Amino acid sequence: MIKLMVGSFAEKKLKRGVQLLSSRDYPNLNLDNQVVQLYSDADIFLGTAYLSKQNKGVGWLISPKKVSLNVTYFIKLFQWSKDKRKNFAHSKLTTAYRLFNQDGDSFGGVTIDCYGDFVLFSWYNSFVYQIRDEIVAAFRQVYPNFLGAYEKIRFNVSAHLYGQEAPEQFLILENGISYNVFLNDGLMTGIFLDQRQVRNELINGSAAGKTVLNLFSYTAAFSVAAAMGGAMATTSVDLAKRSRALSLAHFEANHLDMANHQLVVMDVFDYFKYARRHHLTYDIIIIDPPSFEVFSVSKDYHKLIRQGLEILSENGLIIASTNAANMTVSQFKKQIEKGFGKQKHTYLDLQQLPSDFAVNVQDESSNYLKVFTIKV
Repeated sequence: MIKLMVGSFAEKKLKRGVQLLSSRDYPNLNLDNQVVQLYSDADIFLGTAYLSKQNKGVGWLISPKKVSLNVTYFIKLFQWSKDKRKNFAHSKLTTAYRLFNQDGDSFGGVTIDCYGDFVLFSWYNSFVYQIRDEIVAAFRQVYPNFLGAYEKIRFNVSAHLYGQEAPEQFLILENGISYNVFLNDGLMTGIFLDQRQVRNELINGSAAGKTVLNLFSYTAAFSVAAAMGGAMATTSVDLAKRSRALSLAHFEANHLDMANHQLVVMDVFDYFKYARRHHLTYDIIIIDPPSFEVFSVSKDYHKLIRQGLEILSENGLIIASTNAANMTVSQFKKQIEKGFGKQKHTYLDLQQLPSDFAVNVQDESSNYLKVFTIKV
């Protein structure tokens, strides 16, 4: 079809294994939504790719060879992604995890999650969306035993896709504890599976006997995890009224008494001021602003750290999390340092995407989750 000659920079990245086609490296592109063949300036074949706008990307490399995107091509892709996850589908301690993660599984633009007996497809660009029938057909052959499927449009945003319908809300298990989720209500599902290992640490006792403040709680999944790990008390703060019922659902599923678990609906900065006013301090403060115009991580994260430190107990901990794909680990660390000023602190750990949210090893920028555990 269209033979796209690429620049020197675009070339080295392609040869290095970078699948994402950055807008910055394809400045004057007049093409879109179609399969193309990439060539160097020396007229050498670099691979098969598809174009479609996706945030800062203009497309994805499909393969370094000449191939066509038919149903068989996707069957092969899903067979490989499935084989790498045998241990997940095996263990019943976690029944919700990611089955396919864009370039981490060699096909950017598509993610697929499993939530118990149902699956959730997510389309990140119009191109994959237009060819989704073959993609789904291929998936159903490789994973024939799911009861039903739903889809999210990430570019109506949610819809039932195939098979049986799922209860509007149901429970899944993660790290052996229950969480309430929903598959056909907006873009989100009630939980962010990529933070599973952070919740595991909390359930394990990282906050045992400690008081916890969870900012931008969403559905308070971190709070329930901490509660199951023996936290003395937890306060979950979210700007959305919806957070109440959705948070209660997790606590109820785990039969937890909530005498020492508070759910607050308030702007996070307004809560910082309220806390200062009422002398409220916490041993552990979790900060995880939505990456969904929502809070600017790249610019204002230092404010969350600064104000959080003002209400943090002596020898306390801060768990600074972000799913901002546009921020590097170093850029994030710089925002945290900015908030700390000259107050002494130690970085205890950095956790990023878990194995199911497969990352392209040749492209570390795909590892969007960054969680820093810091002691003061």
